[PDB]
Amino acid sequence: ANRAYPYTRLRRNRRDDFSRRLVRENVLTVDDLILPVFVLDGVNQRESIPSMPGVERLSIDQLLIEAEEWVALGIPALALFPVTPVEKKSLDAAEAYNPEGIAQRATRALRERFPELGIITDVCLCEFTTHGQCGILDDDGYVLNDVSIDVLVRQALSHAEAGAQVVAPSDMMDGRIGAIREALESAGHTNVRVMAYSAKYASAYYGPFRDAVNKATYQMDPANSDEALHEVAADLAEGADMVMVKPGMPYLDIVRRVKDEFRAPTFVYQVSGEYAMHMGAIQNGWLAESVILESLTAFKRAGADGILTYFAKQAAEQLRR
Amino acid sequence: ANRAYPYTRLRRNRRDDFSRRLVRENVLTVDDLILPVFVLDGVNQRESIPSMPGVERLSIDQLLIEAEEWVALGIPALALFPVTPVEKKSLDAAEAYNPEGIAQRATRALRERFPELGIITDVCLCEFTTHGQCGILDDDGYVLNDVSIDVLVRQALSHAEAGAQVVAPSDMMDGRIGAIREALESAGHTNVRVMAYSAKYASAYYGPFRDAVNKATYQMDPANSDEALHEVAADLAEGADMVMVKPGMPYLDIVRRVKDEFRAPTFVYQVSGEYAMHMGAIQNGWLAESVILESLTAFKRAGADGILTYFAKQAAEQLRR
Amino acid sequence: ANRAYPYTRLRRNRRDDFSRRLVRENVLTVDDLILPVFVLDGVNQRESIPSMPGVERLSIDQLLIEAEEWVALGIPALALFPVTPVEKKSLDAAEAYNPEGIAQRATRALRERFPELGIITDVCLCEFTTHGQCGILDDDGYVLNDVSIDVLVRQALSHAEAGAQVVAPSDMMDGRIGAIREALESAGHTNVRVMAYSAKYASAYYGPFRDAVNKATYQMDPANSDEALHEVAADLAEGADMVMVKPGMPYLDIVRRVKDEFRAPTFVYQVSGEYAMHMGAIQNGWLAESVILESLTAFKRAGADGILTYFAKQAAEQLRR
Amino acid sequence: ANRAYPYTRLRRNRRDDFSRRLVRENVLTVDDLILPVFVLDGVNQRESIPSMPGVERLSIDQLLIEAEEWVALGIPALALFPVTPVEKKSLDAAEAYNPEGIAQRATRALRERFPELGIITDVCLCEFTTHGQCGILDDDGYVLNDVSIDVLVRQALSHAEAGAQVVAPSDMMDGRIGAIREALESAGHTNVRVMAYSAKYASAYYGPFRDAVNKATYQMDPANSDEALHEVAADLAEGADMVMVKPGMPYLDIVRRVKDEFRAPTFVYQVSGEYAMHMGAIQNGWLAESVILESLTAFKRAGADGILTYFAKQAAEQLRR
Amino acid sequence: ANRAYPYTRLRRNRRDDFSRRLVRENVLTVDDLILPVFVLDGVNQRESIPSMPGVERLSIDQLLIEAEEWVALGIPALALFPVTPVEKKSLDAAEAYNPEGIAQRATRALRERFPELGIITDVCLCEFTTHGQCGILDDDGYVLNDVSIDVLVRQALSHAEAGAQVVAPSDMMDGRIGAIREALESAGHTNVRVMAYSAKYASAYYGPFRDAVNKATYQMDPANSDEALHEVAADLAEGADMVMVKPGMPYLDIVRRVKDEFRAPTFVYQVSGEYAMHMGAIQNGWLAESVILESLTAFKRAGADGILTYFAKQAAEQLRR
Amino acid sequence: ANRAYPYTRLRRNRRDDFSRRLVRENVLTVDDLILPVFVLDGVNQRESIPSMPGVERLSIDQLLIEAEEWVALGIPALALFPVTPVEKKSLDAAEAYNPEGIAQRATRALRERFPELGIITDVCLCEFTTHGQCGILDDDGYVLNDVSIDVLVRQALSHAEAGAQVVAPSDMMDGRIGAIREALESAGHTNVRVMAYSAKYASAYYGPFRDAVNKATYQMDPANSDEALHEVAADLAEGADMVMVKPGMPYLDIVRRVKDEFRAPTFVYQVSGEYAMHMGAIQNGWLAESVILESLTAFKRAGADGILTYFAKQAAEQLRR
Ligand SMILES: [K+]
Ligand SMILES: [K+]
Ligand SMILES: [K+]
Ligand SMILES: [K+]
Ligand SMILES: [K+]
Ligand SMILES: [K+]
Ligand SMILES: [Mg+2]
Ligand SMILES: [Mg+2]
Ligand SMILES: [Mg+2]
Ligand SMILES: [Mg+2]
Ligand SMILES: [Mg+2]
Ligand SMILES: [Mg+2]
Ligand SMILES: [Zn+2]
Ligand SMILES: [Zn+2]
Ligand SMILES: [Zn+2]
Ligand SMILES: [Zn+2]
Ligand SMILES: [Zn+2]
Ligand SMILES: [Zn+2]
Repeated sequence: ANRAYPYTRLRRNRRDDFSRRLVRENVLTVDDLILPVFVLDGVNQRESIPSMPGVERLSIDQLLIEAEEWVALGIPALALFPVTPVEKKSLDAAEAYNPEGIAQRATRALRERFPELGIITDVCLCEFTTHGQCGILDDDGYVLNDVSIDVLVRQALSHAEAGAQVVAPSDMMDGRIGAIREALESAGHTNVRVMAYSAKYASAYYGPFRDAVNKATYQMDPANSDEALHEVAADLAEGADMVMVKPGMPYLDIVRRVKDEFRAPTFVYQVSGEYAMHMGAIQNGWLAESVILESLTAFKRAGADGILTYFAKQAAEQLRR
Repeated sequence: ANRAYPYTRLRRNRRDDFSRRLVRENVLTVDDLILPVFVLDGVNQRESIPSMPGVERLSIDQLLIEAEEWVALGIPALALFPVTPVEKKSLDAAEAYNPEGIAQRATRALRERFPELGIITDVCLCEFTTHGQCGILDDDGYVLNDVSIDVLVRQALSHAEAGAQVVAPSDMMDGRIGAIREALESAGHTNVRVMAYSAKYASAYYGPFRDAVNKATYQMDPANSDEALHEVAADLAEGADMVMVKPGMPYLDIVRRVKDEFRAPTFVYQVSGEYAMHMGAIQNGWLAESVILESLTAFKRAGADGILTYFAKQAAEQLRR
Repeated sequence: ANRAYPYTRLRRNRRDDFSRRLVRENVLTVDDLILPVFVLDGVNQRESIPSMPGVERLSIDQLLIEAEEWVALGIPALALFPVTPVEKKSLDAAEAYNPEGIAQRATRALRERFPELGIITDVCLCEFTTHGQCGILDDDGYVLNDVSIDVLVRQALSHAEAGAQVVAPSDMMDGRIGAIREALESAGHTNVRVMAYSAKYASAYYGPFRDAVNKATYQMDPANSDEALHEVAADLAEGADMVMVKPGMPYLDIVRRVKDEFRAPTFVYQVSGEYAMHMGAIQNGWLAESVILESLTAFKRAGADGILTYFAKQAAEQLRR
Repeated sequence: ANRAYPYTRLRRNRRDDFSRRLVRENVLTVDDLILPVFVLDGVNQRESIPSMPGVERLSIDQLLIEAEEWVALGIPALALFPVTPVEKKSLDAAEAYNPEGIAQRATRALRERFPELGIITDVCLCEFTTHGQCGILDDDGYVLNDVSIDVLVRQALSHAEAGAQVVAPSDMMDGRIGAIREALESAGHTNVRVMAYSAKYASAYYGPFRDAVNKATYQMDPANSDEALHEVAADLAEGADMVMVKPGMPYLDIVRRVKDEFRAPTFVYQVSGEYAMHMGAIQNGWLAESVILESLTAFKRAGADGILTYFAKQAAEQLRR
Repeated sequence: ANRAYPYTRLRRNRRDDFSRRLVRENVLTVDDLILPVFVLDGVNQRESIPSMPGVERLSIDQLLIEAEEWVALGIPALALFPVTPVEKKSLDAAEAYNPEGIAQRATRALRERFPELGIITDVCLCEFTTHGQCGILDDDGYVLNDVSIDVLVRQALSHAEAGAQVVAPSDMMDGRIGAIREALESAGHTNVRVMAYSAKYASAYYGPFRDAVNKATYQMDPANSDEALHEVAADLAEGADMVMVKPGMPYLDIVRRVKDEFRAPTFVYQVSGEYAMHMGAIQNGWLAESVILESLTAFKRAGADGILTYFAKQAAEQLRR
Repeated sequence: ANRAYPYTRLRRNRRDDFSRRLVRENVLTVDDLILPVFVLDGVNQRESIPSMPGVERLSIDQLLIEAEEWVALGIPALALFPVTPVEKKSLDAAEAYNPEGIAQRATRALRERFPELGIITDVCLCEFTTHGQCGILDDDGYVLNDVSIDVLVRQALSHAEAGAQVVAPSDMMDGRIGAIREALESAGHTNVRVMAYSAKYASAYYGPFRDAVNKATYQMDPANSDEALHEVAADLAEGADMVMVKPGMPYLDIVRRVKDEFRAPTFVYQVSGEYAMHMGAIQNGWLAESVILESLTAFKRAGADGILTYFAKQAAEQLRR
């Protein structure tokens, strides 16, 4: 309000650590972190991912072991991403709802072993189709909206039955949130949260995910911002408990507008390519390790309530010290 | 959007600790706490304050002893309140700017031993006038505005000279922020912060401070909210680095409006009477100790960047667990 | 608008009582007060509450006597809180809807004796369950949402049948307002108001209520503010005539945001622990009695239309003089 | 939110007096009333005003008699309007600043007898010029702006010297607020309030004031609303402590906009013609007496902090019941 | 934007008629006027109304004659108010929907004679009940909401059948707009407009209407402003084509807020008592005739699209000249 | 609110002329029109402008003849554009401030014959420089800002001296409004209005003006909208009484934003090319004459207070019917 130099010098609050601490507008805590993890079939399996240095795909027995540390660090939740054996992929994506699928078995195992740990399952067909699209194809190769929802609903129900506290539809079909919510309510899964991937973009930043585990007709055009508000509005009306933006850093303006417009629990995914970029630069000595906390603090400043990040264990370790 | 039961059940996020953690909107940290402390003239002395159970007036040697632990707990700053010997009070309030006054001695001692600890001095005449009004009286007993500013300016300079990083005018004279800022700038105290008590009310909640250590013509009417915004706007234009509301909990609506309107560093004082009423109830077994963190979290939720609170040590200890 | 010292001196309107009166932004009146009262079974019963000095639990005959003064003072309404005999508590909470329960008998007695006095009954199961939770438990000890609503509906209907003009659901089940409204409308209770406890927090300030008469899965996290707006929006859509924030003082920022966002009749509960805090401090001589009116004026300034307060009789007496 | 019949029936809160009381948004109190009064030159004289039934011009002795009752009723302030003897009018308006003029004598007399009663003097030349324009005329009959300010400044100082707490420039010269403020500050009248007639319209509702006691080049076009906001902004920047709209009821939309835009102390004048049309209709039996309180409540609802009204005594009497 | 004297002198645009005309923000035209008219049974009947000087009650033959002038003046619409013979009043208000009632006969006669003239009929039971309440009473003397709607629906249909282009429900029952709209749509009266009396206050300004032709449980409390927005929102959702505030001048702040919030066609009624007030003062010589156009211009400035005014013929005459 | 078909049918208000009239949001009146006119040096001369069919350059005697009818039609003001004889142009533009230049002679002649008619002179050098740029060129052919202001100031004073009520700087030099205002104030031309061409674009729509009578370094880029708000803010702060956008129809969005942002008197120029394209199409039989009123109504709807238009006579004639 009519602030002018030299009466106002914004450097004064910057002069000392104590005053920078008092005026600091945002903080990252371990309550903000969600750890995504790639889950293998089998026993005693651990696979390094070349394009995501430091991240490993884990069979369920190994996941249970590593989760001991994650829980001890106070990380609130995991987001599970199964790595489907290629032979179990099909046109109808039926493995998506197999009670003995990787995601379902992993969920039951973690829910028994660590009852307070949040498990967020991935509701999508892309790791179950032979073609790798997020839904079922018609005879022109188009991803059918409503037919795909029918399969996503079965999948979500199977995750709820396995004990997941949160299902996270990452498919970008229109209307899927309401369809899934209706099915959960009808089946008695009253308190299963739905974390909608509301504004999920058709992005180049997904590169490394493929190595861990057309799209422009469902995923959003990177150019568009207003459209993300309409996407989130629909998902909230349809019953989502949380809404998500993906990717993350390249979309912090979207996080900001979404938080400002709806004042709802807003989440963001720091995707594989964001992780890879940062880690490559750190390893090369081009960026200091402090960039990890800075990247995560950005999400908080931009309005996120929680962050899906492959840095979650390291960040949690740094935060505790 | 159009969120409606049962598609929207706001209890889902409440169902488990992990989700409550993920969606929690505010957190209290040690970086938010400012510890006020009453300082005595002598050596190896403490006094218990009857109307503030658990709070002690401390001689400077005892202040340095207790500050070692405050610093270890990570408390960023102290607010010093001298307890002036009655023999040093006067109509002209000259003790306010004595280079060997309690505040100035305490400041030099703390700046030397704990160089990173913030020291916020109190710029006001009420502890230095025989009558205890915050400024100089005319012959009808009205508190003169501009004559009082002249004394306040000298006092503020004396604090800067003693090494205080922040001076906090608590007097509610009109225009004093700008006068003090000009004086600091002209004397080369470029980086001395001014924490304005901007919206300071004429309140019954100050009961116990008089024990620890006319008003309606300068302090604000408890009925008034819009007026607080005009007070803060003036102080920001006059060069304040931070602005404060006092009292605190009884005025959380004012905190909220002030933060929302100006988005400037906004502080709040949980005053003596607020401390006493909480502590009295805790000691009677009427409220759990958890009320302390609840009361301080309220300030964060209401938009405060920092909190002057007699519970700062107790809070810092609890937060360290 | 470009107001600057010394052209603008905000002390001028403060200089005299007459001008402070002319610019005073808010006023407390007896039209703003609701008196909560604890009601005992039996005849000629009066019980002091150690943790709420000055408040008595009253059998219905004694309540009728005391209500003579309350009505003569112009207090518009009472909020009734029965003290259920321990032997009448059960798993199914059936006493909640007993036409011969304390609340129902008290309502009929007051409606006959004082036809213009508002009676606000408490719709909740916590004073009727053996376990003291606000709803019915499942086999995991979780408070079931929709099953509890069924009982709350019967309770609300029983209160309407007893002649209550207002029912006030304090249970924090999702969707209960709409369920209760639907039931009242279907039964012909067209003009029975519903005063929703919309943003009711899981708070330490409830201590003394227990002596007068888990929760984090239904009552709100003190940290959360945006969430309160979503709570109130739902209750207004579901048909509430009034909406309430509880507790009070520690949540004045919430009152302010709720009034600003919805422009609906907004109420606030100055809870047992707030009363106890203030009264303890007054009795100890730490705060002047004037703090009572200041506390209540705060609620008006923050945007409340009415206040549930155990100070209502004393405040009404002070206001009349 | 999405409030819809029959879930929402806005008549429920209307059903009973107690609920209408609880939700009532505004109230009129005595603290809102300013009583205008026409003051004569002589001794033991009153005159009935034909076009304002029930209002009397009062000599100063009679003014002191009536003020005893105004003070007893708790009316905070009077607005004095002298009735200048024709022989004292002139082209230079010099009687405006005569230390023994009616206004100045009346002010001294009231300040001495009733020290707590606010006195608001009228700063304008229209009762002092032979032609009755509010400023000094040039040779073409245009009302000169800055030449008129010089006289207005002298008049305002004379009022301050006589002890008025508030001076109220009613002239609608550009820039006069700042000129008067500067003069007051430079003369040491630090605390004299300036109540600007900010949005004063060229209105037919002034009919009866001329009986009681060119204009379109200074007073505002009744058609214009946005222009009123610019007028008020200038007066606030120039140092006004209060701002006023005149006339009143015919301009309630302007009151509302002005309060909403500036959130400053906002006053309204229910002018002679508004009084006369109400009083005439009441006397003819065409409107009930209750219309008086209704008209004044309108001002409060529209956002006025205070009301200059010829009904102030009658209102205060009714409010005291 | 930083406008300051003397760079900005707001008197410059006021200096000459031409510039005042160029900047004039609002204009009144005959397209804004609706003429209310009281209609008698019988032939060759004309009755002066003592409390509304210049207004006559007219039998239908006389109405047709006078309407010649009104149409020639360009007045767009009449609002018809029948004066029901006392013997035709009843408990069931059945005369309200008599195809041979005054309003119905008058409507058919005017629709035939002047096909382009708008006819707005009055949907309410108060001129048809023996008791004069706007709806049907229950055995406690309360105006039943939904039972009254059933009769209002029959009335509205009868007006549509008679050829009215607009029906204007003035009853203040909850939900009546949607009920009437549903009935009109079901019956094929697709283009019959509904002009809701949305915010109709329980006012003293209605005095003279009674002579031309309890309420607090349906009509609004004069104190309330926010409530008017909720009233209008419901009426727009329920299908109103126009919304109305009544009374007029004493509620211009309400007109302003309603226009600003909803941007819908907004109408205002300058009621009998407003007409009487002004006319009495004009006749007495207390106000100039120019007050008529000023009063009407106020409504435009406040945001009204049209005005129901007993001044419509005189205003139209003045506008044309 | 939630307006939905078929409860809401927006065609109902469209059904009849009377209702379209009642809800019509904007109207054009004669008071909105400013007539631009090209003025020749000689006597008893007119010239037809090839690129503006129907518009004539007029010698001053012929201007006085045509103005009699313009005044009779009620047109409030003319904007004069001299057509400078080539022999009077120069690098220093000195003819701009000649007391016997065309503009000055025309102004004196019109002020004398038609004292109530507004005269708006054109403050710019483009009709006075040999090269036709709006300011003075440096040796590289850049239009110098502040050197050009000095000439513009002299020109503006010459217009004031000739009696113009309004001067309208059309030059788009930075800072010229304030410079001209200061000069007018210092010379005693207190009431001379300054109509700033604030947002004047570098447009192809000026084609025909050059026939009638580099630019991208001063006139605005057609692509830019936010920049127009900054231009207007500066001009208002510098003391403009009115602000203008030019061209007009191609910039109606700018009109709307400017009115909405500043709520100041906002004017628009329908330039030569807009006139020519409309008139050409009307003459070819491609558009009806009704397009003229439609184009001018657009300006009103977009928020203009007044319109400079070559159709002003034709419009005024049509509006008089
Ligand atoms: K902090
Ligand atoms: K979190
Ligand atoms: K007041
Ligand atoms: K109230
Ligand atoms: K105009
Ligand atoms: K109209
Ligand atoms: Mg979507
Ligand atoms: Mg201040
Ligand atoms: Mg709820
Ligand atoms: Mg002004
Ligand atoms: Mg309604
Ligand atoms: Mg410019
Ligand atoms: Zn997918
Ligand atoms: Zn002090
Ligand atoms: Zn409960
Ligand atoms: Zn005057
Ligand atoms: Zn009626
Ligand atoms: Zn030019």
